[PDB]
Amino acid sequence: GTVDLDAPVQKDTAMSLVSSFENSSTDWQAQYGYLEDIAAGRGYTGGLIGFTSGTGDMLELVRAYSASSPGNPLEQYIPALEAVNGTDSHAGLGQGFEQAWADAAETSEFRAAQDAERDRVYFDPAVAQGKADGLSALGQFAYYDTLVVHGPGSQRDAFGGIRAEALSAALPPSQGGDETEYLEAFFDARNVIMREEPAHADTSRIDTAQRVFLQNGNFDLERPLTWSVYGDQYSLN
Ligand SMILES: N[C@@H]1[C@@H](O)[C@H](O[C@@H]2O[C@H](CO)[C@@H](O[C@@H]3O[C@H](CO)[C@@H](O)[C@H](O)[C@H]3N)[C@H](O)[C@H]2N)[C@@H](CO)O[C@H]1O
Ligand SMILES: N[C@@H]1[C@@H](O)[C@H](O[C@@H]2O[C@H](CO)[C@@H](O)[C@H](O)[C@H]2N)[C@@H](CO)O[C@H]1O
Repeated sequence: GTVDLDAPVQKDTAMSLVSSFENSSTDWQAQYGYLEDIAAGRGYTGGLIGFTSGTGDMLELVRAYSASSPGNPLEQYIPALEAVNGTDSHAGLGQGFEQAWADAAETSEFRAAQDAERDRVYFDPAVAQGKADGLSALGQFAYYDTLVVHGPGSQRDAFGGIRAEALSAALPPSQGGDETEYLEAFFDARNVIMREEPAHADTSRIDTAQRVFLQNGNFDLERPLTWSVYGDQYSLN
């Protein structure tokens, strides 16, 4: 490879790939207002990368939004988000919270808060670890999508654990290993974890997208790209 995932065109391409996986649309800027309980046990899932009320990151996002934009319509729901954190309960939230999310998503400031939380927790750590492992943009993207779905952490079902399992099977480029063999190992490790949860059992984001880019040798993740997820085809010129 020759460019990292954080280059401006590659980053935009990354956001469109993840929106195709999360919302079945390459129009990633239409997804800041997404808010749904997809009934997989995480409560509400919201925004560009599926921040959730069950796992702490929706809370972190709304707190940061409230620091940067006092009095916004989500701030009053901070106590409820604190209370349901760690559970999939909607208690204290409901239609008023769903409407306040919709309202906040029309503003620059909420969109900026989502961008910041995405970059601090998920995207910039994927890029930094990819580069430390000697990976191309496509490798960096493999790490980013893993962080989006599985989150950070060293547990076997989080990004750090998936990466540890890959490293046990294949050396990364930074240690002399071949990138293709490393990413095939990484995708194999990730698919094991995906298949352990019924909501993640469909691995097409890997098998008919990421693996395709690797097969094509598209290490810089350059356009034009074509891929499928959930049996639907997508293209980015
Ligand atoms: N065109 C539909 C096709 O969209 C659909 O597939 C479903 O699409 C959903 C939106 O992308 C997707 O939901 C996301 O799932 C991920 C994986 O858990 C979550 O992280 C997101 O929060 C969800 N929004 C479904 O998983 C996916 N099955 C399909 C119906 O099955 O039919 C086509 O006609
Ligand atoms: N958006 C969630 C994401 O939060 C979650 O991953 C967890 O994130 C926690 C806080 O960021 C972290 O402490 C924990 O170790 C992660 N596994 C994943 C997986 O539950 O789901 C995403 O939808």
